Amino acid sequence: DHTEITTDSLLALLGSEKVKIIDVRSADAYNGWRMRGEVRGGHIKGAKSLPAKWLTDPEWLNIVRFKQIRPEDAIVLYGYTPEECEQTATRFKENGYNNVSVFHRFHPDWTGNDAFPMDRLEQYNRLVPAEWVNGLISGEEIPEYDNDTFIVCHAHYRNRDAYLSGHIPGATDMDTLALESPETWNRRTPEELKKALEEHGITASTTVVLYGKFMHPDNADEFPGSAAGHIGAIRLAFIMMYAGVEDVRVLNGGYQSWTDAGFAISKDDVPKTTVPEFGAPIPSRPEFAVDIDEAKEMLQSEDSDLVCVRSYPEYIGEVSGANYIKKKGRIPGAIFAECGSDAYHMENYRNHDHTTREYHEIEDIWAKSGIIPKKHLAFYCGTGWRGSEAWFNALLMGWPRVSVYDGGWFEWSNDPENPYETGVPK
Ligand SMILES: C[N+](C)(C)[C@@H](Cc1c[nH]c(=S)[nH]1)C(=O)O
Ligand SMILES: [Cl-]
Ligand SMILES: [Cl-]
Ligand SMILES: [Cl-]
Ligand SMILES: [Mg+2]
Ligand SMILES: [Mg+2]
Repeated sequence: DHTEITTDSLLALLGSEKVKIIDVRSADAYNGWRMRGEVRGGHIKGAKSLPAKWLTDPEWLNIVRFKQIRPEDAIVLYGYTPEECEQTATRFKENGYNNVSVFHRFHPDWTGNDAFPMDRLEQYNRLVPAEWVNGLISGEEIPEYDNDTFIVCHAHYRNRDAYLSGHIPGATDMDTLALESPETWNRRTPEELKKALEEHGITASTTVVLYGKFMHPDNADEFPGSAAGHIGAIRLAFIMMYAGVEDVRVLNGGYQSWTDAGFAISKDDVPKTTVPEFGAPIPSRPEFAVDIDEAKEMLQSEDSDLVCVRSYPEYIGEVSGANYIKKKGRIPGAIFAECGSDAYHMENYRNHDHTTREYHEIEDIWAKSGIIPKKHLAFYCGTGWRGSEAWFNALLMGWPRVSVYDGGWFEWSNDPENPYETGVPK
């Protein structure tokens, strides 16, 4: 049996540093999705996200410690129901956490009274849960959807087997080579983008739902990006939003979220349904893309910064990151925001199930380095993949001036006239 905490007691503890309020619902509900039809979505202000889904992860206890949840803390759990928290509460006590309570009245008591403060990811509806995609493809009535034309796009890099081995029913595949050039690894020209989108069946008023499949990329392989399909999906989300597709969504966690939800997959090679006209000028959102001239200006500007989203070995010039990148080093003056272990993983921006990391954690880490929304930020990496996923996260927070410096280290280091640093920074 677990101690219950009351709505009155919890309100009195919202500012306490020894209390940890923990939301055990899905990360999508935490971000704002009204998964039970609640009028106010999101989480209790100050709450951390610890989906009960993660209880089967053998590294669950390390996830808790990585989140700085300590046995000395007073732990308060809540879900859609107090029964959601039963297994989480037991797990905490089994591991030395002795001050554990459950808040039974989150929904509808906390959600249904405007005096109880809540928080949410400001643009959460661009990061969709698997159930929303399911309702969309099934024709059901879904929230955050007022359109009549949609397309589910399975993204991959020169690896149609990632799609053919299993995809969301009805979805078509988009190779990333369709929207970015193998010469520069930058977005293609507007004329090419228009034709590529028309040929995949996408207009500017189509709701595009992008996802990819994670297939454990290996640095030994000639094309590790063929296994990092959901980064590629978010890369294509960047390019489509830059081009002018008004409603682009990303399935949170990619393909794993679809199968984790127990939904049926397909292996059909769905043929494309061309559309004659994209229906808008390209690019409609040029401010999302930054090129090297503007990137050099942003380095000299106080109002702006470049944000290096690469690994630490790349940052110190120990490796180039990719086998087509010649020079090792970093762009001087950029702010480091370590992506993860290498050029094809995003561990610092992702949970183990590949859903986006708790956005408050991304926010506080970014703020510790002066990465803040009042600036104009251009995220970049090797060629713009990882920078797109970083950019997308900031966009989801409603940050007003965030861009991707497309050329990245590849374009920067290809010009020997450009300066660069190496080694551990002094
Ligand atoms: C598809 N791509 C443009 C050829 C890149 C994408 C990428 C991911 N990480 C880095 S660096 N580049 C790759 O797969 O290396
Ligand atoms: Cl729903
Ligand atoms: Cl390969
Ligand atoms: Cl991925
Ligand atoms: Mg607290
Ligand atoms: Mg690029």
